[PDB]
Amino acid sequence: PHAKYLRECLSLAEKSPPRPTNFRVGAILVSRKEGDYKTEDDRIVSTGYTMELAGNTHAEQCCLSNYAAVHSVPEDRVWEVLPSEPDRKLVMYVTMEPCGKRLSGNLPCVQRIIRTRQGDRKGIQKIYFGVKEPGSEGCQMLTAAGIDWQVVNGLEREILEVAVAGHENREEEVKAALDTL
Ligand SMILES: [Zn+2]
Repeated sequence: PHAKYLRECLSLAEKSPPRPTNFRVGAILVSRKEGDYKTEDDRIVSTGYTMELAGNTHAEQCCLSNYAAVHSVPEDRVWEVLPSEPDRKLVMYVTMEPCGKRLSGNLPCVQRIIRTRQGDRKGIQKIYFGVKEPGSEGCQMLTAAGIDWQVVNGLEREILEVAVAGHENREEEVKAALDTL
């Protein structure tokens, strides 16, 4: 089921405008029953893709921002309105490892994820992703804050090719990232 979710994330990423500099990524926020869950019981809470929303926005950021907007709060307050049911957990699928730093200085996605766990709200408890960030790691920052994560293998070339489609060095870029496997 995790690979199926990442393929849906890939479809979202394909809506991203290809830019010579951005990484085209898709993200899906899922509410899942604790225990031996049936995917049929999964609920899609929100979705996002790179630059879906005005400005220099990441997939995970748009995912949270879309939900925030529907609930009449800014994204930095999305933790207040996300579901926090006793029998369910929030997990986020994203094609690429969430960023731990952004060159622009904007708040990194790992921090947007971590800050969903505030007050009595459980927040996002696990991230599934398909490729590590190509090129302090986001995954280490998630661990340090108690956010679980898991790499879902098998889709690396496809995720990377979509992500760097707008780049001029895109063939060398994918080959380098696949070499790190
Ligand atoms: Zn990011």
